[PDB]
Amino acid sequence: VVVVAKFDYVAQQEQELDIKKNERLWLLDDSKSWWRVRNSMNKTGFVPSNYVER
Amino acid sequence: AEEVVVVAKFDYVAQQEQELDIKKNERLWLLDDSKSWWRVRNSMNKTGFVPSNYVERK
Repeated sequence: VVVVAKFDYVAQQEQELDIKKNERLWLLDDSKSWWRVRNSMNKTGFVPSNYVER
Repeated sequence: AEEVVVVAKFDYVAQQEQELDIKKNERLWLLDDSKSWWRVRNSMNKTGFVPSNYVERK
């Protein structure tokens, strides 16, 4: 699935991707949602949203 | 402030440095809550995460 950047996104962490408006992007996992989480040793990263519950 | 404690349903093995290894039943803090991210690749074959509202299927 090719998608298109609607707007500029300036990465606010080294863990995010910078994209330019109109940029052609390849959407990689059947458009699955990821969430950003932090563990008890203060490490942060993305996990697929379906792997956690409140 | 907007950080809720969530529990891992399953083990997850990180496939990129920006992802996080987690264990089933591990307690984690969910950040930027409401914020759904998509894993994308650009024309320079860099893969990374962007907020879902910044992209669309045309």
